[PDB]
Amino acid sequence: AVPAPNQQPEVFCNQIFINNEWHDAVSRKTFPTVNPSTGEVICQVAEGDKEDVDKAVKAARAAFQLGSPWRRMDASHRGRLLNRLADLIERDRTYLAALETLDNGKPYVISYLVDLDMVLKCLRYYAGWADKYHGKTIPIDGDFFSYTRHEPVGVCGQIIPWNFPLLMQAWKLGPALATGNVVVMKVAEQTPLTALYVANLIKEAGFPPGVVNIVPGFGPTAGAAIASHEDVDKVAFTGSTEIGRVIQVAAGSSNLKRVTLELGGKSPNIIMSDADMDWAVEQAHFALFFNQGQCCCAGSRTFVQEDIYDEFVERSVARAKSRVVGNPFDSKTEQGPQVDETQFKKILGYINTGKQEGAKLLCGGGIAADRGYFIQPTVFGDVQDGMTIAKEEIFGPVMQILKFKTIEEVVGRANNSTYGLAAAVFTKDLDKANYLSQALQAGTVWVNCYDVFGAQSPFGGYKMSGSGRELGEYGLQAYTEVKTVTVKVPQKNS
Amino acid sequence: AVPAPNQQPEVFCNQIFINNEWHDAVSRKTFPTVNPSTGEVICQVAEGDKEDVDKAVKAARAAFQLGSPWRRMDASHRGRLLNRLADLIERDRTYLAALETLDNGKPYVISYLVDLDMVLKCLRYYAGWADKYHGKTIPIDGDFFSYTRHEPVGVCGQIIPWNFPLLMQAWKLGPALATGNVVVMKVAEQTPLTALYVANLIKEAGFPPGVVNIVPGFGPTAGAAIASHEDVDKVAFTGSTEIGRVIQVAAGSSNLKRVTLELGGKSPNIIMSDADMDWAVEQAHFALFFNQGQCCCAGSRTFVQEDIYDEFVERSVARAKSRVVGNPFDSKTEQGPQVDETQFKKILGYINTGKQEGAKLLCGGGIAADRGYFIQPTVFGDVQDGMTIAKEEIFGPVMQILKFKTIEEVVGRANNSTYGLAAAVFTKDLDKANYLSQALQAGTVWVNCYDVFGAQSPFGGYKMSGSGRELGEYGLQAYTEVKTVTVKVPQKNS
Amino acid sequence: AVPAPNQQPEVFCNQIFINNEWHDAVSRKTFPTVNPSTGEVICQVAEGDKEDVDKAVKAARAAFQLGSPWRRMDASHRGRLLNRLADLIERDRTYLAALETLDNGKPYVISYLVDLDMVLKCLRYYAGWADKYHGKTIPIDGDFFSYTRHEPVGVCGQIIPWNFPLLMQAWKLGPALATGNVVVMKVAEQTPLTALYVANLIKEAGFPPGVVNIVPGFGPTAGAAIASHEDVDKVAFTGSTEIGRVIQVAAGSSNLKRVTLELGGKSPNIIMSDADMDWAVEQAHFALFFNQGQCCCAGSRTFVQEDIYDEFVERSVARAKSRVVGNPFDSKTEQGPQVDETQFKKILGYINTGKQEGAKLLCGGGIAADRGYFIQPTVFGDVQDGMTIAKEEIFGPVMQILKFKTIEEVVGRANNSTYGLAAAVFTKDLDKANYLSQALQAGTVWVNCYDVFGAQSPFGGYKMSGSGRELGEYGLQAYTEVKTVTVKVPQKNS
Amino acid sequence: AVPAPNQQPEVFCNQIFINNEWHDAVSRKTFPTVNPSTGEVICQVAEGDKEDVDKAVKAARAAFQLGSPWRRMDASHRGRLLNRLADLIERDRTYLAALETLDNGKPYVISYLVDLDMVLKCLRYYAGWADKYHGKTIPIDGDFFSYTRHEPVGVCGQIIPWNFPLLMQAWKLGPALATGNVVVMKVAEQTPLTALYVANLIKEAGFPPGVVNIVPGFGPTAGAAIASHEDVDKVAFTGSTEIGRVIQVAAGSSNLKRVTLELGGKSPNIIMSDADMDWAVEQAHFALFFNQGQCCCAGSRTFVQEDIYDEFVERSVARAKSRVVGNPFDSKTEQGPQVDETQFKKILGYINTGKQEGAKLLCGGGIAADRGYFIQPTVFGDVQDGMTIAKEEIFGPVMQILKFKTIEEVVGRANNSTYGLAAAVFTKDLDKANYLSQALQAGTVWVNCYDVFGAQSPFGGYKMSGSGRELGEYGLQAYTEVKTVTVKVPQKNS
Ligand SMILES: NC(=O)c1ccc[n+]([C@@H]2O[C@H](COP(=O)([O-])OP(=O)(O)OC[C@H]3O[C@@H](n4cnc5c(N)ncnc54)[C@H](O)[C@@H]3O)[C@@H](O)[C@H]2O)c1
Ligand SMILES: [Mg+2]
Ligand SMILES: [Mg+2]
Ligand SMILES: [Mg+2]
Ligand SMILES: [Mg+2]
Ligand SMILES: [Mn+2]
Ligand SMILES: [Mn+2]
Ligand SMILES: [Mn+2]
Ligand SMILES: [Mn+2]
Repeated sequence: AVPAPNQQPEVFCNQIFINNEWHDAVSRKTFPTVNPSTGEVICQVAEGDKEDVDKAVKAARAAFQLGSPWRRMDASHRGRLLNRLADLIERDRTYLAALETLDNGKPYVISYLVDLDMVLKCLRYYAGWADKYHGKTIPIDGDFFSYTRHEPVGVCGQIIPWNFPLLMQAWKLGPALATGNVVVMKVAEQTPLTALYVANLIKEAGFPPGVVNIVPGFGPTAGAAIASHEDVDKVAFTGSTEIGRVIQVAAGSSNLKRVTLELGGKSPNIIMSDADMDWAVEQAHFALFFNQGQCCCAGSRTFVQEDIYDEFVERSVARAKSRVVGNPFDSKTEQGPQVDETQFKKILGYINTGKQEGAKLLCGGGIAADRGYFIQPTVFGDVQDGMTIAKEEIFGPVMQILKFKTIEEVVGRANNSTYGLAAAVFTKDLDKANYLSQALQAGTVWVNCYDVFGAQSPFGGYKMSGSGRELGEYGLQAYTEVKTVTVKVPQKNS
Repeated sequence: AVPAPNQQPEVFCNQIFINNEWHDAVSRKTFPTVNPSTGEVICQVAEGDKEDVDKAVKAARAAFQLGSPWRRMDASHRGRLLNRLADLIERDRTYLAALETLDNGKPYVISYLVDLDMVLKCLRYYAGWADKYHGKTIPIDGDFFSYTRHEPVGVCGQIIPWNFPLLMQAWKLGPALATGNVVVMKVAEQTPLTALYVANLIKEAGFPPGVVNIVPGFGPTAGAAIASHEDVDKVAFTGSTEIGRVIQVAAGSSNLKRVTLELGGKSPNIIMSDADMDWAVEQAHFALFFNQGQCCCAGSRTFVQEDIYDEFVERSVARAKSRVVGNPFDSKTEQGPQVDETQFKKILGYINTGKQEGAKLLCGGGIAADRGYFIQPTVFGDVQDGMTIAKEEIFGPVMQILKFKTIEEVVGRANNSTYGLAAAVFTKDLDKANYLSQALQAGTVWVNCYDVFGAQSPFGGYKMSGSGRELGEYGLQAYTEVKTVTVKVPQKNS
Repeated sequence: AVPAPNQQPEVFCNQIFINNEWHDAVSRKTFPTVNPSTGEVICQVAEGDKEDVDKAVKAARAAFQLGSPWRRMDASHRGRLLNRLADLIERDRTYLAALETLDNGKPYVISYLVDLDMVLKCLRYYAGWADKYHGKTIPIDGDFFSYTRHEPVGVCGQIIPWNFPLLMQAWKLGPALATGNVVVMKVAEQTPLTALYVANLIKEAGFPPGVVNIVPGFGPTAGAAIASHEDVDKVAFTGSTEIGRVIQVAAGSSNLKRVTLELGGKSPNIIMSDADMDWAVEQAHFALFFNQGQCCCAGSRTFVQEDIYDEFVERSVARAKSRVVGNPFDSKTEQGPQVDETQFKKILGYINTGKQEGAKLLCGGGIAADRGYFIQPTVFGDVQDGMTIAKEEIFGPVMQILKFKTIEEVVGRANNSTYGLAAAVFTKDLDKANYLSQALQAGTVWVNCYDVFGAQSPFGGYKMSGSGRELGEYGLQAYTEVKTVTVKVPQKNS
Repeated sequence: AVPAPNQQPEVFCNQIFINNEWHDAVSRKTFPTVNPSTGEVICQVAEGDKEDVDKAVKAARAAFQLGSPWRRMDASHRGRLLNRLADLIERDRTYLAALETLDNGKPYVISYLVDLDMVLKCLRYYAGWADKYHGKTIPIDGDFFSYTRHEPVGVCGQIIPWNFPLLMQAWKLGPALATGNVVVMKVAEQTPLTALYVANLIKEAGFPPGVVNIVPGFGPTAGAAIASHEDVDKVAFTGSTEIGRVIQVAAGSSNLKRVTLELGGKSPNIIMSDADMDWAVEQAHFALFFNQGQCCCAGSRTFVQEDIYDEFVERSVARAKSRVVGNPFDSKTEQGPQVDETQFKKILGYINTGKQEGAKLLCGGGIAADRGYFIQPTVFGDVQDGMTIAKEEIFGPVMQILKFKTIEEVVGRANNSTYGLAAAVFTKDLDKANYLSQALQAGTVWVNCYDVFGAQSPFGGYKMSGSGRELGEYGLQAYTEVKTVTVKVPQKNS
């Protein structure tokens, strides 16, 4: 039961957020943000650059000074504040769900039922962690009392993508704020609106000035400024593997700030012959087409056992063909437009490469509307490992279906990738589930399911899909600076 | 009561260690390792470079293959092997203590009682972690069974310094091997002998070929080869902040391998007026002069309250003057020579800089012997924050003594550094100890003691002194790759 | 600045709570609950017995059945429910604060600011734990995948006292509900009203029927019925050491249900000569006189160093004499009446005993008003260890001041008790604080403070003061049953 | 590879172990220990009673005094000693393996390869936990520094059974000693020899006097003295559910000492139709017949799905018939004699009762030899839930085979028991394994395996099979007393 959306939600925030105040970029320059469904401009947004980031870092640093409201605040109260933020977000759930769709292109029903639900669940999860991330008392040798203090890492720079604007923001603010840090966030230029509105709610929730600062702008400008800043203690990046490299290099070249990376992938979805056919087909479809295929953990390599290959392919094609593409605000819509023109063109480029390489085009393969960035649900069959569409992240509605024979074989092929963000196994056999779930070199391996995210279960990648983990208790590790205090005592006893 | 050392221990290992075999460099080239006490060459060592590193990485990769002896081995048995290694090291304790001194210069009494004790204690500590670093079963939403697998990160490249050859090796091998990883270790060209011998013991301990591979050689050559290798999953470096940046840069430019850094520092030792004078004076002396002042956490900025300044300085100068400098094999010797000519010259350069800037030279200040790299225990009084000797890591027997008035003042001054490896507070007052230990931005804050390391308590830096932590349970984080496995279940129940 | 209290709150709940419904005792019997300030009956309450408890256990058991709403409910949602319960309690804070005073006698200012604040904090704290008490994935030998499920203990019987009605209820419900258990609670016959109203809010909060059942009644009847019940999986009791013995015996004689006990004590408050006099005096007074001295961890043994003894005693008597005793609803009141006539008489008996034994009565020692159960703040000086008032829990406004000389002496004397719930050390010296906090055999040692409770810090007794802990992460251990699942896999790897 | 056993090992220890010395009972009385294979007396053993226990408790209490060798010892050193004890046991493996069989009756091959291997693994495992059971630093509200100290519980009474003499000793000594506690152990009168010899090794290993005291004797005498002792802080019992209740009552009646219990069971071994027949048959045989059927977690209720019932029974009967019964020192021997005459007769009694109730006797059913306590491997078919042999712990070579149809059916039938120690599920289906492993109310659920014990995985019972857990990290909870130290600080900061 979803409330009726406002298909033209008003924009109240489009500037730079620093010290709980709205500012225009120092240069006074702005950039337009487009509605991917119409190709039309929504509004103008403050284009932050290095000088703006510098202002934000100074505000954050200030808020992190020993004896400041944020440093002196009870850990339990940070939990109250995070829960309050979640309440304000839920209060404006219908509005944000619409604004998310307006700016991003994803179906409103999904923004409402999936996106914001996961935002609330994440913040509320982390509100619980606020006063429970214990340090330790250590049984060190000699007459000493040793213990550790789990302190905040300090000023954290958080750079996020455009595929899940609100959720990606939540995945960052939740753990950072729960551990007492201060942030300077760089939202994606393609989808800055929703995160900016949340900042208004952060001020309403009562978070002290400078605790959270949002700088909307471009990557090589605002982004690089954060990653290279001499006073940024930590940087958390989510985006392309390519920019992940740029981020780590910048950290090493600057002040050696701690780094975590949530990059891309080419996750294999393995379908064994003893799989529940209906279930595997519907799930494999979701595994790839979810969020216009714009998901890092997209099951873009569907390996199907040869015995059930034909039937699986047949049903998959049928399901893809029936997938309703259209205006994201229409409840009938299963797939909206791609985020922007650049992405739209890149996907079309890959589709063309798929055909050129000899991949069997089974359906779709072209534009789905003469307005907006709509692409037809595309399916390629008989894909080979060496093919470009089987190695590179397409980030669109393009499905690769490969055929395999043995379990040993599929393990090697699934693992022969520089990525390793996710993986999936569909089987009814206990031994096969365990054999594969252990053999697969991926951050997350789903069995008889896909895209199952839990604020309590960590998510991150193996190899070049990233480093470090988000969500769960693990998501706190990167936002903590450990201090050992070893005190001399008159006489130590057990 | 140390056993009689063999002042001229024979060298049995001087090559490259790969697959439990000794190999000459592909180029057949060798480099000499010198005895800092005599300036004479001890022997020739195989000079490993990129091609040799590639041989080691291939060996380690092979040893990490699913189904291999190392991957199939019980975690508990890894602990057995680590305890075995420890036994072999304890059997050859006097030999290794002597060889350590021969190649490093540090007093034999210290190599035996301190260095090798801490090696044994670190290895035995981690042997216990081998089968206790549990993953988790998570209470995720929906009908799913979610749990994490704490897998080894993979091929770990480990680059270490020369100040504590054996100890630094242990600090790395302990956690890496305890978690089931394989390594390619690059020992310091100045002190490669002992670590190579330990490799012999690893083979005798029963570790499978390729699990631990050691490549002796230079930094820009062997070291950079490791940090830039496309098949090294993680890299752990300990050394200068300068090279730390090169390491992180190389990681980002290559395969995005995980990185932890244990860099240098300019640690402040704070002496409050209510401190036990005698203890503070002796501890302060040890805090700086320990290991010829060649310790990362050396208390190179001794802040003393104005009320007890004069007396503390007087007593400090007296203690430095009586510090016996001589042949490291002489039981009377408290301080041996600096590791090499480069360090020798660099320290002398800093001493000259101290004088040039107006720092009051109180004692020492020059060469202590016409043979070997001996430098006199030097003390500078009335040091100011802006002076070079008050800002840069001298890494030699040079003590800086500064005067302060208030506790708020010393906090700001102590924290006014791009370093933050350690710190110390000497006071009898409960409130002062707590206030200071909290306020100080250091990775380890010692209260009424200094240089108290515990295999159970984490060690690492804040700011540019590094990232990550070694020792304790934390030492295991960087050597684990988390895998979330979420399985679909008929119906989840609490 | 507390809201004006309704000095005669209306009672809405006075029956037995089962399956979210109100029932009269099967016997139809009722018992009166008295207002200790007036001695007048407030109202009648349903007198539950064995048969009523049998109904409650059946309801609880039913709600705990696999597949039931409560068992299927997401752990995160349990958190939501607990946070909701907390909001309702806060909504009705002014009413509940008043009712707590009317039924218990403690000052309204304290019920509002202290009691209810701690209720909220406890509940919100535990709401956070709901989805974070992870099980483990274990690195067992051989080809097996071993892990542990942290399941609910099941049906938990919870018996609580009357000194902190609301608080004692929260400390029991928070951890139990957060872990997914169902409870059958037996509230103290002296103060049953507030807990009954909270049951109403539990229904309003949305907790499934039978998850929380509350049976008001007497101990030998209702309490024993729960303790000896063949279908209660676990019992958590808080009360006198006497009854704790009865509870553990009952559990052993019945179904071997798991038991944890929070009994009484005779906690020592040690005042060293270098302690801040003003602070020590005010704190020691609070340590004993808090909640009319009706606190399990009251510092009933104030040890003061001989050099500052006379001064401390003099100030203490002055503080006790100025303590305003009166109508708990009058904002001027610091001390209300004892809970009931039984306690009133028991305290009077202890006061007479103290005089009889030769303890120097310094002030008070008699009845404070001719109506209600008010007793004058009493102070006994020169108390000796063998004295009864120095060994037994008085649970009334009767302070015992003992004199000591050395620190070794006081340690032995403080530990010479069968109790060991809490202890306190007042000193400015770092070494004294560490020496004593380690030496003292007490569940909680406060340094330079008293009665500092934190929903995140455990609380429990050493020796006969109890077993198991409450609050903190520790409070969840007793509400969890661990299940090890060891699965056979094709080939185990790290 | 099994070394040749000494069929008549000499006995060196047969007295009471207190303060590292051997004592005769105060009464000078002794009791005989019989060789179950011959019925002949091996030797006389000191008969400890209350007065002896009192001596042992006084010795243990002394060794636990603050400032004592054991209390001051480094946690890591405790680990050294535990590993030392393990080495000494391995040195005397062959001897202890023989003496274990001589006194217990189990096959020597099993005593060597299984029993002593598990002892060694348990000890070495816990040696590792010595310095890793961290306390916590807690984020409490207000200006305070709160942390917890994980202290030893104190004097621990440990009463164990006779089925696994050495192993049961290890399971108790490992966790207790690793946590710094002192023990008073009451070994089974039936098998006291081996435990007394290990006491010798304890002294040789270097454990301080009074740390481990061993009192051989009877239950109602020595055992009850321990459980009822006013100075025993905690009791850990492993035996019959019946005595478990006596133990808990004793603790409640005395000083409210902490209690954990490892009682018996009537564990279900569920074989679904899709199970690997050969494997299920061989494992089910092992599940019951292991250690002459004298195992607490014995799969005494073998449920088999109707479709594979006949085949399963046929094969099981054939396997039971071929099971070689004989002299435990003969390599061919799979099954030795029962521990003693009492068990021998009790088991025969149950066999009679089984026939009486209409259970289909398929094989065995009587005495296997006219000397010693040998019983034929017995199998009963068509067992019904209501039968005595399907409800009571037989603790002998008597197999119960029940037939079932559905999975929902088998869950309720398996759970319909007051016991809940273990359970097993044999199936190839992933969903069935997870459904059953979650549904079964057992402390341990083995999937496609049985009797898989891991020092790292917890073991304990649900319901009346016990409370608390042994092995793994959990095994340390019962041996730790949590102390919370809450210190006032000038100003708390994150
Ligand atoms: N924090 C410490 O423990 C520590 C250790 C060593 C040196 N220092 C500082 O560094 C100075 C001396 O240099 P050093 O040799 O001791 O340290 P370093 O940073 O030069 O080298 C440490 C390790 O890194 C290797 N290495 C060198 N260049 C490398 C490169 N480009 N890429 C990869 N690896 C490389 C070296 O061979 C060695 O194994 C001292 O004067 C002192 O200021 C601090
Ligand atoms: Mg847009
Ligand atoms: Mg050298
Ligand atoms: Mg009352
Ligand atoms: Mg016997
Ligand atoms: Mn981009
Ligand atoms: Mn260098
Ligand atoms: Mn009572
Ligand atoms: Mn018995």
